[PDB]
Amino acid sequence: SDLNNAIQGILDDHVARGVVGVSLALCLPGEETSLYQSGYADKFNKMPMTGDHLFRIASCTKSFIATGLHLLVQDGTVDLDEPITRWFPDLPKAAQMPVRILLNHRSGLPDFETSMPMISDKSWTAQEIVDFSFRHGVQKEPWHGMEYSNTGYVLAGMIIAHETGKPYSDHLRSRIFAPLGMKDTWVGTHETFPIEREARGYMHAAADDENPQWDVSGAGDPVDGVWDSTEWFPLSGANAAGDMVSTPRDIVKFLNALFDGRILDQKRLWEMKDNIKPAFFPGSNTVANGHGLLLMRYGSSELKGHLGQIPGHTSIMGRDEETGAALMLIQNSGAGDFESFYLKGVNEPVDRVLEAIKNSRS
Ligand SMILES: N[C@@H](Cc1ccccc1)C(=O)O
Ligand SMILES: [Ba+2]
Ligand SMILES: [Ba+2]
Ligand SMILES: [Ba+2]
Ligand SMILES: [Ba+2]
Repeated sequence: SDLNNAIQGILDDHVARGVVGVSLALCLPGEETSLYQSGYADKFNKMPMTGDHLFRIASCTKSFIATGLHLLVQDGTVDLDEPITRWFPDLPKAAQMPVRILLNHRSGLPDFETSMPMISDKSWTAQEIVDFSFRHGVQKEPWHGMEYSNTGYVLAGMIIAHETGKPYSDHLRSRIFAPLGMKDTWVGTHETFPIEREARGYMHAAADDENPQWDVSGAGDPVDGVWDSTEWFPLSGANAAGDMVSTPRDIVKFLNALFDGRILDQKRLWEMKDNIKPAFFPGSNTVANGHGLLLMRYGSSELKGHLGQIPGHTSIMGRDEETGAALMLIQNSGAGDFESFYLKGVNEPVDRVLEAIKNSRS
């Protein structure tokens, strides 16, 4: 179709801007999921990007962790409004933190990401990350305002572990991946995924990478303007805040089932996508968030989903609630600065795709 050529062109043009490669899973109303790729999964071996290449989806992990927690609220063992002192009695301010505050980025919890070395071989535990956050981060008052929190989801992950007697991956696998037949999806803290299948991730030496968000000391020298950042950071360091590996195809399966009421009951789905307040994420299109989903605005269209940034893999997932269109776009190019083209520019082909869908629909 014409939409097919228009979408493929949008991807080609984005790769031609300097992006190494891009993989898209798009699902439209009345149609099967269609996959598109452009550019490379491996820059130096010139291996074409396929719809089978795996990516680190970074904080899109957070939508699955929120889902995991909402499922436990349904099981009846967790209450969104109960104080987390039940699980973390000695966590400062825990009494002023209901369970939901872990999911909505208004907890005021000290964060770890800006302090955590991206280049290491260090294995992390959940508690260790929490300790590291209170050591190096700044705590604000619960409900102070919106400030993106990774710590919140590490704590959510620990509630899941406590309430299920097992790693959070087992709960996510048994309750989300298996039922949906998501065969190309792993939780990197607790599970081994096959690296040979993973698209390589590239960090760009770029002029607009002025204020890097990560400690990337020890990168060594760039080859051909890039670093192969794929195995820089051990996923245990992101834990429940961003440790998942998946394909666009697998992600779009999840989005469809979530929004089609096939995972969470109506009330918990509503908590996730509809019980919203204003939200900000630097460089992004984010305008609001619920309890596990960001609302991201693209002109006259909006995605309910998430963004992901982990060295070299830059992802956008979401459902457009108006048209029923679901998507996951992941490029294997990135940088450190939130406002760098290689990070914030991922929003450009997403914007263009949504206006191409909209144009074929008029
Ligand atoms: N902050 C990243 C996820 C992440 C958390 C912690 C460490 C590394 C990566 C994101 O929003 O996608
Ligand atoms: Ba600087
Ligand atoms: Ba390493
Ligand atoms: Ba509109
Ligand atoms: Ba038209």
